[PDB]
Amino acid sequence: AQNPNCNIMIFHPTKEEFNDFDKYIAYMESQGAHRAGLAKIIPPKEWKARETYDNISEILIATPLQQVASGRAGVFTQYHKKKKAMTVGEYRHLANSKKYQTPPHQNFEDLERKYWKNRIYNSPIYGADISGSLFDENTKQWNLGHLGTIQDLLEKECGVVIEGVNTPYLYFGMWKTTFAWHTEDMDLYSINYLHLGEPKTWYVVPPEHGQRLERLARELFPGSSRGCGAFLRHKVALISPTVLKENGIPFNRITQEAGEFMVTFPYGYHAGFNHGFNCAEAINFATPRWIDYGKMASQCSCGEARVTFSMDAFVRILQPERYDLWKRGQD
Ligand SMILES: O=C(O)CNC(=O)C(=O)O
Ligand SMILES: [Mg+2]
Ligand code: NI
Ligand SMILES: [Zn+2]
Repeated sequence: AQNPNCNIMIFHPTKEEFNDFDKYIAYMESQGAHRAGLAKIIPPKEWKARETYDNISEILIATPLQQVASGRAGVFTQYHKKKKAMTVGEYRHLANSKKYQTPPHQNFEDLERKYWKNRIYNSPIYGADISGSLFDENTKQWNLGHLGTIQDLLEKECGVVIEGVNTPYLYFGMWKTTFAWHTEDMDLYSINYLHLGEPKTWYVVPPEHGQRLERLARELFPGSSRGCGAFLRHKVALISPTVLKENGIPFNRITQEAGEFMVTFPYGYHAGFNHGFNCAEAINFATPRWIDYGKMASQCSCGEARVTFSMDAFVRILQPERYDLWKRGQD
């Protein structure tokens, strides 16, 4: 078995290997990359996502989210308070203000220490989940707005044509902005490209050990657990590496820098934080290997998780027994 310790693998494809996305994902899996739940892909030196980032300041962040924490430094939840709209240029200035800017630090490990020590005492503002793309239309390789759609994959694998679309999302981050422990909708893959700015630190649990994280989360968030049998679908809970280590949960960590891709694999729980002002683009995707994970994915039916239009068909076709209850949670 390849990669039996479930380490995060880093790939350096040549420009020739960068042509065929599906083929390269299957290659990475042949080497065991999925066992970690997360992989890094450094694009060939010849590649670029677009020519410059000089003209992005007029993009609108219609609903910036202030991420307010509750709990203790290593075990907390966050809720998202909606703020007034602002442009990317306005948000970048905000991120660089004395109130929100990255503190002085020695290296990524020092910054990671400071994040876990101090996150809960501040409420950073995240421009998340903005439909759109920063890939130039002329970028032909690994252009996250030109991937094969998950609806087309389900149709190719299973023969059923379904409604729905699959488009990317932009994320504008600042110091301490935080993504809570989660897997993707329907335990899909994700791919994330850091277009510009400061790094993003990731934590990930191997898919084979995901249920260990879930059991710890039920212990640590006992009211939330009683409220919903899949409360990590709410995307609000954080657990630090120190707490994970104290409770014997297998995980790994890695820092993504600008110009790098990350791939999350089906049922790979992940969480993380931004080091300073940045912009990322991400989208879900599927492969044939995903279908079995889609069929087994947990679902929130309590009403909290509320997701896209396109997840309807996935539930309806892959999980017909669950469909009725899940749809009630959507409506
Ligand atoms: O970058 C972020 O805030 C969150 N991204 C992801 O969870 C992802 O790409 O799957
Ligand atoms: Mg602009
Ligand atoms: Ni994710
Ligand atoms: Zn729920």
